[PDB]
Amino acid sequence: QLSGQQQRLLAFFKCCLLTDQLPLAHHLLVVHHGQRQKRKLLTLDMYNAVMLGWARQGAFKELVYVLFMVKDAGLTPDLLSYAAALQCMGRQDQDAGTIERCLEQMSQEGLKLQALFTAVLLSEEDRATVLKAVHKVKPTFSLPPQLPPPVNTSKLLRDVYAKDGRVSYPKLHLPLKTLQCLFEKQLHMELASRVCVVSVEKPTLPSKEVKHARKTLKTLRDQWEKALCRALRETKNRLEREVYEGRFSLYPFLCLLDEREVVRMLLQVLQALPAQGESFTTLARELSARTFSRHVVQRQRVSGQVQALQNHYRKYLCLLASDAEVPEPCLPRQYWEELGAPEALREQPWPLPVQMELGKLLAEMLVQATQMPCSLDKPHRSSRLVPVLYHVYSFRNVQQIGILKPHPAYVQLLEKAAEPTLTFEAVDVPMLCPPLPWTSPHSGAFLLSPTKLMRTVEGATQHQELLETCPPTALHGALDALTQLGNCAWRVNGRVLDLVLQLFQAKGCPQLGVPAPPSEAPQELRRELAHCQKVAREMHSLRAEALYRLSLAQHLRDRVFWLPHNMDFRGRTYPCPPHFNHLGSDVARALLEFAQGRPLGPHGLDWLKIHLVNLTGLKKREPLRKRLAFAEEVMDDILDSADQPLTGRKWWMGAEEPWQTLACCMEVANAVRASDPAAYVSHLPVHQDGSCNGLQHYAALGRDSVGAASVNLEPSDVPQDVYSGVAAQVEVFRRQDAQRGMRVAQVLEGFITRKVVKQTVMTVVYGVTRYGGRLQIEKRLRELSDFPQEFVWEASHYLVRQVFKSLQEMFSGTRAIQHWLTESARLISHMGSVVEWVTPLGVPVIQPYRLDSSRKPNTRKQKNGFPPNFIHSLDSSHMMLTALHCYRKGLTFVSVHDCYWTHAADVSVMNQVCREQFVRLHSEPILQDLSRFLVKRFCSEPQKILEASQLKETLQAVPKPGAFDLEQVKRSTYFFS
DNA sequence: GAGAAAACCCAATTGT
RNA sequence: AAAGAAAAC
DNA sequence: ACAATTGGGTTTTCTTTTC
Ligand SMILES: Nc1ccn([C@@H]2O[C@H](COP(=O)(O)OP(=O)(O)OP(=O)(O)O)C[C@H]2O)c(=O)n1
Ligand SMILES: [Mg+2]
Repeated sequence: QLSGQQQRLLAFFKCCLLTDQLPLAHHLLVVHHGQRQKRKLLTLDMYNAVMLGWARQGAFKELVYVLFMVKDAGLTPDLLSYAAALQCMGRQDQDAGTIERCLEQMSQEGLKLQALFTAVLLSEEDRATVLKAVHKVKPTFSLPPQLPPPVNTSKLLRDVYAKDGRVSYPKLHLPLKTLQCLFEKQLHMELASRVCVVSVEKPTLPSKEVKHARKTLKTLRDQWEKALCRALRETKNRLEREVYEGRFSLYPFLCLLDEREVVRMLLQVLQALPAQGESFTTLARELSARTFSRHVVQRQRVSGQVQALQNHYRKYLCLLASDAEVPEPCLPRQYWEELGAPEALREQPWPLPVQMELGKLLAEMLVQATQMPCSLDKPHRSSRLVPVLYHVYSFRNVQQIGILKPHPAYVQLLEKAAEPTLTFEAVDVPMLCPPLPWTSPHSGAFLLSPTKLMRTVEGATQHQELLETCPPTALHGALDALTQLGNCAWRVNGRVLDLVLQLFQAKGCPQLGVPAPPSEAPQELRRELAHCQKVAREMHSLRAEALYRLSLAQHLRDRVFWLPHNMDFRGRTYPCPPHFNHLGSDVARALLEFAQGRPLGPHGLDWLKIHLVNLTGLKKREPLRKRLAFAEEVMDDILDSADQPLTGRKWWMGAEEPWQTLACCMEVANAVRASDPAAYVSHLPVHQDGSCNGLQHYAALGRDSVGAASVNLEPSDVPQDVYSGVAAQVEVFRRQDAQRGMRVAQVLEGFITRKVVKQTVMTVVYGVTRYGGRLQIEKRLRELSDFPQEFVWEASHYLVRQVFKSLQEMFSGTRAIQHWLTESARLISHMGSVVEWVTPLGVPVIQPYRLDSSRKPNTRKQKNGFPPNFIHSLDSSHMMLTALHCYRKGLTFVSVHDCYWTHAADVSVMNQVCREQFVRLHSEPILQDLSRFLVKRFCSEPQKILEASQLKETLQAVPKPGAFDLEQVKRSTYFFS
C-alpha cells in the first residue's frame, strides 16, 4: 500500500514528537512545501503529528501555517487537527478558548465532539487541556460517565466471576514493605537494561599475566569508548546536516538516547561477541531492538509514567502481601482496574526498514571506530592501528552472508584475562518483583518493557489483530490464567546447585546432564581430526548453555523471583525468561522450588512418594498402591541418595529423571526424619500428567466407549496404556518374522518398548506420514547405545511397518473426527482462507501458515496443523479452567502442558478440579459449536455457490457422538496421574 | 593455494 | 539467513 | 500431465558458517 519512504517519514515525524527539538521536522515539511512534488505523497497523519507537537509546544502561528498547508494541495482537516487546535487554545488564553471560530466551525461542519474526546488516543494532560478549552464555551458540557467494568457472562466462565460464592485467594509469604523494596530493585534493574552475573567457571588464583591482560583490556576499553563517542558525534552532525538538507535521516533516532548510553550499548555488544563472531544482520537487528528497548524505558522516565507505576504498584501490592488487606477481595486485574490505572502508552514499534537501517548504521559504527595496536607480545614503539572486527563473506552457503570476526589477538586476550562476569538483558532474567497483571493484550508481564500476548515469529500481526477486535470480556479468563501463572513465587534449591556446580567446575558428568569441559574430547587422519573438532564444538556449545543457566541459578540463589507467562497462537502458555525455568531440562526442574510452601497434611508424604516413583520411571503401568509399596521398599536407597549423593551407592543416578529424583529424595528424607511429618512445610512441586491427552480429547469429542476406556476416561483399578499395547503387538509380529529368519527382525530383541513407538502411535491421530514416523523411530533407536548402529535404518523401515498395523479396531471414531477436521481445513484453505476458530473460553485462534513465497494459505500445512492445533487449544482451555478454579480454592498452580504442578497437599484437590473442568469443557457441544462457527464464518457468502455448498455439506456432516458418560471421568483415577 | 563414508527411503501436493 | 547439536510438551 | 517439494504440531537455547 504505502511507500517505503512514506511509511518512513511518518516514523521520522513521530520520532521528532518523541524527543522534542521539533523545528527540524517543521523545516523538513517546509522543504517539502517548497516543491509541489516534494509535498506530494505525504499522508495526512504526518501533518496531524506535527500539529499535535506544535500544540504541545503551544505555538499558534506555526499551527496556523500547517493548517494553511493542509487546506493547500487538496487535503482535508480531520479530528486530530481540531484536537491540536483546541490544545493550542488550552495552552494559550487568547480568544478565550475559541469563542468565535473553531468549535463553532466544528459544530457547523458536522464532526462529533464526543468522538473527539473519546475515539482518538490522547494522553491525560492533552485530554485535560482540550477539555478545558472546550469548557471555555458551553461550560455545561460534561464527559460521558465512566461505566462500571464489564464482567464476562460466558457459561464456562460464569463461576469464576460470580460474586455469590466462597473464594479463598492465596497470599504471598512476603510482607508489603519487602515487596515494595523488591519492586524498587526490579525497577533499578530494568532502568539499567542489562545485568552483570558472576560466572560459575572455576575461579583461578590470579597471576602477573592476568593483571597485565586486564590492565591492557581496561586501557583498550577506555580508548574504544572515546573513539565511539567521537564517531557518534561525527555521525550525529552529518545526519543533522542531512535533515537540514531536506531529506530523510535517522538523526532523531540517535537523539532518542544519550551518547553515554549508546556507547555503553556498543561496548557491551562487543563484549558478548562470539569467538567466531555473529553475522552482520543478526547483530544489526539486535542493536536496533536493544535501542528500542532502551528508548521505551527512557520515555517512561522522562514522561513521568515511572512514578505513576510506582504509586499504583505500591497500592497494588496490598492484595498480594501477607500483612495487608483489601476491603473486597478481587482478582489481580480486577484490583488493578479498581485502583484507577494509568494509560500504558508504550510506543508502538518502528517500521522494519528504519529498524534495519539503524542496526546497520550502529554496527558499521562499531566496526569503524574501535581499533587496537597490532602486537601485544612484542611491545615495540611502532604498532599498527588494526581493526578489532572484520567483515568477511561465507563461501559454503548458497546465499553469501556477512560475518564479523574478532581480530585473533583479542581472542587470546579474552582467554587470558578470564573475566568472571557474564551479562544478561533484563527481560531474559526472572523478575525480582511480582509481574504486572495482564489487563489487556498490550499491558502485563514486565514493568517497563512491552511483552506480546501471543508468541509469534516473523512479526505476524493477525493473531494480535484477532485479540484486539474481539469483545473485551472474552480474553478475561485467558488473561487471568496468565496472571495466575506469573504470580507464582520461585526460589533455587541450594544443595542441588552445590552438587551441579561441583560436577561442572570439576570433570563434568555427561550422563547426568552436566556438560564436560572444553577438554576431554576424544583425540583417515583428516576424518579423525574433523570428528574431534565436531565433538569438541558440540561439547563447548553445551557447556555455554550450562554456564548461562548455572550462572543465573547462582545469581538467584538467595532471592525470590517470578516468571511472567505468555501464550502462543493456540492458547498454550510458556514463561518469558528462557534460560532458567520449569519448562526445561532435568537440572532446571531440579533447581527450582516454590518460594512459598504449604504443610504436607495427611496426604502430602503419600503423594510425595508417588511423585518420586513416577520420577524414577520404574513402575509406570502399576496402580498407585504399588507405587506406594515400591517407594516404601526402596527407602534405604532414597535416604542414601539424599545423604551421600556422590559418595554412596548412587541409586538416584539410575532414575529416569535423576536430578529431580535426587531433589525428591532430599524432600522425602527431610519429611520422614521430622518429628511431625504431617506438619512439614514442603516447597517441592508434585506433578500430575494425563495419559494420551490428544486421544483423551478425541475420545471426549466422540464419546467413544472403547476410546474412553482406552485412555483412562473410564475408571479401573489398573492404568490403561496404549503404547505398551502397540509395543506388545509389534513384538508378536517381530517374533513371527524372526522365526522365519528375517535379519532385521532378529536384531531387535529387547529393543521394542513404549519409548520406541510412543510418538508414532501418539501421532497417527494427527495425520503422520510414514516418513515422519521413520524419523521418530530412528531418533529413538539412535539413543539406545546397545543397539547396532549399522542396522538402525532397516529397523526403522521395519518399525514404520507393523506399527501402522493399527488399521482396524484402533481409534475408529477418533479418525472419523480427524478426517472431518482435516477435510474441513482442506476445504477452508481451498477457497483461500486460513482456518480460524474460537476457544470455548473465548480466545480466537488463527493459523499463520500462508506459504506463498504470504498471500495464499498453504493447504497442506493448514490441514496437517488443524487437528493438533485444535486439540492443543482444547487442552489449554482445560488447563486455564483448572487453573482458575484452583485459584478460587487457594492453590499455587503452574502447568507444563498436560502436566500440572502443585504442592503435595493440594494434589487430590487439583485432581478433583481437573476432572470437573474436563467434564464441564466437553459437555459443551464443541463439535457443533465449531461446525456452526465455521458455517457462519466461511459459508455465508453469496458469490461462491458450489464451493460453499460443498464446504457446508462437509461441515454439517459432523461425526455423531457415541455413548459415554463424561461425569464418569470425575470417577476416573488415572485420567491425570 | 586448492578425489570411493552415503544416504539409502516413497507416495500426496505444487509451480510449471 | 543456512548449517552442527541439545532440551520441553 | 512433469518434475520438484515435502514429510503431524508447538516452544526454548548454544557456538560456528573453507580446509
Ligand atoms: N511430539 C509431541 C506432540 C504432541 N504432544 C502433545 O502433548 C500431549 C501430552 O504430552 P506427553 O508428555 O507426550 O504425554 P502423553 O502423550 O499423554 O503420554 P503419557 O501417557 O506417557 O503421559 C500429547 C500431545 O497432544 C507431545 O507431548 N509431544
Ligand atoms: Mg501426558
